[PDB]
Amino acid sequence: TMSLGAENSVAYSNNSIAIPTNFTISVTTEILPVSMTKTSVDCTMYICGDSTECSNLLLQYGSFCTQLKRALTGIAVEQDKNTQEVFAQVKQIYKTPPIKYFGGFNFSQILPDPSKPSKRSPIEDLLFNKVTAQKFKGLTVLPPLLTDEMIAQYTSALLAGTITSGWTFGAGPALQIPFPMQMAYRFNGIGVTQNVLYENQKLIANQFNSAIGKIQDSLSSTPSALGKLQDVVNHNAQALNTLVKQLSSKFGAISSVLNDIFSRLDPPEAEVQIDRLITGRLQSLQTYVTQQLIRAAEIRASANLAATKMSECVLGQSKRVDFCGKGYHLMSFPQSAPHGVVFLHVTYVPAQEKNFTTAPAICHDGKAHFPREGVFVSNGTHWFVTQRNFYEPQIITTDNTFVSGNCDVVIGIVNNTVYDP
Amino acid sequence: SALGKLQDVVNHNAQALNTLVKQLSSKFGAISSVLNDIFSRLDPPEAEVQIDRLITGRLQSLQTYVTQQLIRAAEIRASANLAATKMSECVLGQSKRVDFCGKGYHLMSFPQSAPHGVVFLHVTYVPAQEKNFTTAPAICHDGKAHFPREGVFVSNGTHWFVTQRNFYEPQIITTDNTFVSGNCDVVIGIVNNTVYDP
Amino acid sequence: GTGVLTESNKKFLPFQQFGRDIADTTDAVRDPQTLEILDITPCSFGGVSVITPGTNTSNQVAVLYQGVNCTEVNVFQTRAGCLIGAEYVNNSYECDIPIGAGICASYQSIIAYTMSLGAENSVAYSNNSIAIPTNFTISVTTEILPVSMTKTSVDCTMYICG
Amino acid sequence: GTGVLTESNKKFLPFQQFGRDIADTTDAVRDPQTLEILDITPCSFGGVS
Ligand SMILES: *[C@@H]1O[C@H](CO)[C@@H](O[C@@H]2O[C@H](CO)[C@@H](O)[C@H](O)[C@H]2NC(C)=O)[C@H](O)[C@H]1NC(C)=O
Ligand SMILES: *[C@@H]1O[C@H](CO)[C@@H](O[C@@H]2O[C@H](CO)[C@@H](O)[C@H](O)[C@H]2NC(C)=O)[C@H](O)[C@H]1NC(C)=O
Ligand SMILES: *[C@@H]1O[C@H](CO)[C@@H](O[C@@H]2O[C@H](CO)[C@@H](O)[C@H](O)[C@H]2NC(C)=O)[C@H](O)[C@H]1NC(C)=O
Ligand SMILES: *[C@@H]1O[C@H](CO)[C@@H](O[C@@H]2O[C@H](CO)[C@@H](O)[C@H](O)[C@H]2NC(C)=O)[C@H](O)[C@H]1NC(C)=O
Ligand SMILES: *[C@@H]1O[C@H](CO)[C@@H](O[C@@H]2O[C@H](CO)[C@@H](O)[C@H](O)[C@H]2NC(C)=O)[C@H](O)[C@H]1NC(C)=O
Ligand SMILES: *[C@@H]1O[C@H](CO)[C@@H](O[C@@H]2O[C@H](CO)[C@@H](O)[C@H](O)[C@H]2NC(C)=O)[C@H](O)[C@H]1NC(C)=O
Ligand SMILES: *[C@@H]1O[C@H](CO)[C@@H](O[C@@H]2O[C@H](CO)[C@@H](O)[C@H](O)[C@H]2NC(C)=O)[C@H](O)[C@H]1NC(C)=O
Ligand SMILES: *[C@@H]1O[C@H](CO)[C@@H](O[C@@H]2O[C@H](CO)[C@@H](O)[C@H](O)[C@H]2NC(C)=O)[C@H](O)[C@H]1NC(C)=O
Ligand SMILES: *[C@@H]1O[C@H](CO)[C@@H](O[C@@H]2O[C@H](CO)[C@@H](O)[C@H](O)[C@H]2NC(C)=O)[C@H](O)[C@H]1NC(C)=O
Ligand SMILES: *[C@@H]1O[C@H](CO)[C@@H](O)[C@H](O)[C@H]1NC(C)=O
Ligand SMILES: *[C@@H]1O[C@H](CO)[C@@H](O)[C@H](O)[C@H]1NC(C)=O
Ligand SMILES: *[C@@H]1O[C@H](CO)[C@@H](O)[C@H](O)[C@H]1NC(C)=O
Ligand SMILES: *[C@@H]1O[C@H](CO)[C@@H](O)[C@H](O)[C@H]1NC(C)=O
Repeated sequence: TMSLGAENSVAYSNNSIAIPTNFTISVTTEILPVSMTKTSVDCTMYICGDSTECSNLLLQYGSFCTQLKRALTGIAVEQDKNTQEVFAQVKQIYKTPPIKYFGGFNFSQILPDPSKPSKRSPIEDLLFNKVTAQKFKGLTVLPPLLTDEMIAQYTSALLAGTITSGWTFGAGPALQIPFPMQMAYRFNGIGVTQNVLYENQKLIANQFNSAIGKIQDSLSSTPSALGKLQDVVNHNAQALNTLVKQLSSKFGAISSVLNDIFSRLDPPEAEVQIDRLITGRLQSLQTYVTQQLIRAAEIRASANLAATKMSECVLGQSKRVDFCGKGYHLMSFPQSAPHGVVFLHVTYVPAQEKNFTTAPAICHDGKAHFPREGVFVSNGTHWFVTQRNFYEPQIITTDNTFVSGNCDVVIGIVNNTVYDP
Repeated sequence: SALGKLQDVVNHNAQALNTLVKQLSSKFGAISSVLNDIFSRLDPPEAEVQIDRLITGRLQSLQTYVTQQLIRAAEIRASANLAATKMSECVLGQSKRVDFCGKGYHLMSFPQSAPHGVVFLHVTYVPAQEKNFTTAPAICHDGKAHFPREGVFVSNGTHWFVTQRNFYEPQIITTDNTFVSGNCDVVIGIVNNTVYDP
Repeated sequence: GTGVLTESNKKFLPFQQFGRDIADTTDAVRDPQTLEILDITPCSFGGVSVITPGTNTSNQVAVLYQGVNCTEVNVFQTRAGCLIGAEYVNNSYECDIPIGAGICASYQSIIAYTMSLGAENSVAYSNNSIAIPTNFTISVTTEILPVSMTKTSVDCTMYICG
Repeated sequence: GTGVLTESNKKFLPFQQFGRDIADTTDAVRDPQTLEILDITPCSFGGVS
């Protein structure tokens, strides 16, 4: 019987709180397919081949070939529209500065490598390596409009923009900002003050570098991490293969070769036999097209989700919970992949929590003092006020508290002095 | 070409319906495509199979049309759900999601009706005329490090000011708009300066 | 049959006469006159598409054969196929008519070019410099979204029968 | 065929006899006598709810 999870009862009481005293910078991945392979079929040559009176008989059925070709063309252009929507989000190609010092942060594992002939970042190269015949039946694969070089260039431009200019380049002109200051801004976004970053910058840089290395190793050593893209490839390949094997079926006819039937019988029943064969092949092709349409709709939904993720988690900071990775979102970096995109979500995670005794307000001289932004805590003898997401005890004064009424209405108010500077 | 999507909806429906009506004049391997001529030409024993195959073909065409309509309806329903979310989040309020309600910082949007659709006018705030400055993370003063409360420290070359991030409006650095946290020995990049006490 | 017969490296056993493939089609065969091995490859084929600038501007067109090396068919060889009627240009503009594999075609005669990815830019990043706007611009944009399609109904007897 | 016959302004050429719609069904016809031009319109029909 499968285990639901590890049992964990948390100690809840009406005057106890827990405040983290440390954190951990965590990096996660998220693989999303964007586009599937564009295929085109040759109806006249798949259905019949080299027989011309076969085409003459086919012409009497109607314009099924026209409808099939129109549907396939619509899917093919939809794939390119998906790629444009996801990736072509910046109209200017930014470049990283020649010097690669960003206050200790190490971005070599995601920035393009000039040594590689393809100018791809090491993680992009690993992703390409981790993801992997002749059909004369009339089934052809159209090349994508955007080559992998151009997608890599878009990704590099986005990385340079989000490194040198923060999120400003996603809402107007790019404005340069030193990276530690951008990181402080991003902490200030999630309710942790700037001094927290500035006083332990090197520790955070080391944590970020180690997390990036761990992600690279985890992708290298785990073959099932890129499952979704491989599922896309496998689905298309198996669909084409089933379509190919559908040719070796008699469909109830006495034989399954055009020349054999043309040579063995007279027209009066050869016509009926070929009608049966062509009808069967037409139903097979129609089924293939319908499945292609459904799969294309699903892939389009996934591509729209990926475009939203790129707009929100990359070109800015997202307050939505779990949308851009577990924990408090700091920033994310995109990486390209075959028929997909990979996000590296950098996030803030509290750790090393500590229990405390808390009170809703402080009664002093018949007045009730509430915290402006922090929370009242006490190690057991003295009271302090600290921000919620980090332990930074501060003396309770009249500048970090505000007065609201007397101390006769609040439930749980406690007695203490409030220092006045 | 601004209104391409609605016209595409209209064109898709019209062309699908026209394909359905034109397919009605297809032989489907018959001697004739008019059921009346079939009825005035052959014995019922073979008129039966003639009509059978003709009717089966027409029914298959109608089934294909219905399936295409279902797929298009699902796509349009997805678009309509997106439009409802956009209305609720950009019109009935202000959205902080990037690029959801237009390029730039969103202020407000106004809806407009359209044939088989809706049109949004996203009003947005866009910065311009940027100016470079020299910045520092904190200010050291009497052994104390001062950080901005909501602003950012900038310098035009000789004096230091604190200003809001998205607009240039310099102010004198006082203890009102800055807060102290530790000494000025641990932070990297701190700069000496005075802090006016009101 | 119809195809191109080439010398084959296949080496099937003396009792073995024909050769099939995945799709159950004879792709290898042995000459009755002289016991040698041949491969059957279908003659070169592909789809053809027309690059038109619109009849309201000109009647010139550019023909794009798909997936054929045009030594076997103002001529340009792309990854998608061989393009005839348009000349390659070293410059780069935005994509007007997409061909494929990063090639786009436009009318100015008809020209084919590598699409310009974007206006190149480099921002001056340094570790003690910041840029702050001094002015703003109120911008208004549009967004068109379809909501509902046309409600349709059919009459089974009126359509299937007459 | 079944329908309602109305006077038509369609200008048949002297050799033309019938009239076809998009679906290749007779729409306008010329009566054998009086050599007149007519339209064929199906009788009223619709759904019931
Ligand atoms: C803070 O104190 C509370 C209670 O004083 C701790 O809750 C107990 O933790 C121990 C540790 O294993 C458990 O065995 C007890 O069952 C908990 N109490 C209850 C009522 O469940 C809490 O763990 C302390 N915080 C930290 C971080 O240690
Ligand atoms: C917060 O946690 C970090 C690690 O998560 C602590 O840093 C470690 O400190 C010990 C002792 O100083 C070193 O041996 C380790 O090498 C450090 N880790 C890293 C990754 O550098 C840090 O000390 C914690 N802070 C507090 C206040 O407890
Ligand atoms: C940033 O990270 C890269 C990659 O980890 C570091 O490159 C390493 O450099 C050392 C010595 O220079 C070599 O022994 C390693 O083999 C390099 N790693 C790889 C994967 O080649 C680099 O030193 C780090 N720091 C900077 C400033 O780039
Ligand atoms: C709770 O915190 C206060 C403030 O740090 C502690 O009071 C100080 O404790 C240290 C260490 O014992 C002394 O050196 C200081 O003189 C104390 N300051 C004052 C004003 O008394 C207090 O001890 C802490 N409580 C507990 C139980 O650790
Ligand atoms: C907080 O301070 C107030 C006033 O100093 C305390 O109120 C007194 O409580 C005692 C004990 O019941 C009474 O005898 C006095 O008459 C009260 N005086 C006033 C002005 O209310 C209050 O008890 C203190 N809080 C706690 C928890 O003891
Ligand atoms: C930076 O800004 C300060 C504040 O405006 C400038 O200081 C003033 O400059 C004007 C014109 O030079 C003088 O009239 C004022 O008397 C100055 N005020 C003080 C308190 O000295 C400063 O000149 C600016 N620096 C540069 C390089 O333009
Ligand atoms: C910022 O100010 C502090 C204090 O005024 C300077 O620290 C002094 O530096 C000099 C030369 O480096 C030493 O001789 C003194 O002993 C230092 N005094 C103290 C109290 O630290 C510091 O150098 C200044 N920094 C800058 C960049 O101006
Ligand atoms: C603010 O100053 C910096 C440097 O003082 C400017 O950066 C230079 O801008 C020029 C403009 O053409 C470029 O040619 C240089 O290459 C830039 N320097 C570097 C190192 O790249 C910056 O442009 C100024 N800000 C504004 C708005 O003009
Ligand atoms: C911010 O930009 C606006 C326009 O984008 C500037 O307003 C213009 O000012 C000039 C000079 O006074 C006038 O000739 C124009 O007619 C104004 N434009 C409009 C639309 O009214 C404005 O001056 C800029 N801000 C600053 C501080 O210069
Ligand atoms: C606090 O909790 C204890 C036990 O959980 C309970 O007996 C007491 O009534 C509670 N008091 C308040 C003020 O919540
Ligand atoms: C086939 O017959 C010709 C004469 O007609 C002869 O020259 C040739 O050697 C024969 N081929 C073989 C393989 O025996
Ligand atoms: C800024 O970077 C330069 C090299 O790019 C370095 O010499 C300088 O020390 C850095 N400044 C700070 C404050 O780290
Ligand atoms: C010929 O047709 C016309 C049509 O109105 C009719 O009036 C006339 O009597 C017909 N002639 C004969 C001989 O029936």
